[PDB]
Order: sequence, then structure tokens, then C-alpha cells
Amino acid sequence: SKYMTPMQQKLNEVYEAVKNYTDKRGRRLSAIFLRLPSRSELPDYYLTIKKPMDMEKIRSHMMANKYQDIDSMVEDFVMMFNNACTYNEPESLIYKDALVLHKVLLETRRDL
Ligand SMILES: Cc1n[nH]c2oc(=O)c3ccccc3c12
Repeated sequence: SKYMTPMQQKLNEVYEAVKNYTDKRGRRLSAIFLRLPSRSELPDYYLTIKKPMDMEKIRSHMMANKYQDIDSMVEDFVMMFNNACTYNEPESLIYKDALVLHKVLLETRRDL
């Protein structure tokens, strides 16, 4: 087992910022984003969304050293939040959490 490369460390910092973000009430907005439900459980997502994405897929790719740069991981998160905001309506909580975590993601990015 190798120690994470310098790029994996920067990737991990972006990942953790999104994962660990809590609002003023202590709610961890990433909770619902960690693992997509199954096709059986959320069939309409799978009919609507061309490229499924969850944080577990991203974490696994990160830990495999498969991201070539920071922006490739950012793209996957952006895809995830866009999927969420396409499938769900602006009035839903998951939509608004996505917008908040999308902001958190870009802020973390700007600061690298
Ligand atoms: C539930 C649910 N409902 N709608 C969703 O959109 C998503 O993009 C997503 C991503 C990771 C985990 C769950 C979801 C999701």
C-alpha cells in the first residue's frame, strides 16, 4: 500500500470539503449524495439521467489514483449536482442542498 500522491492529497481536500460541509444547524448536506439508490428504488432517475454519479463513485476513482487532475474530479461533482438539479425540482430540498454543495465545491477549488 502506497501513501497518496500529492495530487491525491489535493483531490482528497476537495472531496472532504464537500463531504464534511455542515450548515448552521449541523446538517451534513452530503448525506443523501454518498450512494445512489438502485435502479429498482429510483427508476425515474435512471430514465432521466444519462450519466449516473454519486460520491462513492468519485471516492473510489480518487483512491484508485484515476483522476489525472483536480478539474476532472470537479467535473464529476458538477455532473452529480446537475443530475440532482435536472431530476429534482427547484422547490425540493435535495436541489437546494446541491446548489449549496456546488458552491462549496467551487470555493474549495478557487482556494487551491
Ligand atoms: C436520491 C436522489 N434523488 N435524486 C438524486 O439526484 C442525484 O444526483 C443523486 C446523487 C447521488 C445520490 C442520490 C441522488 C439523488
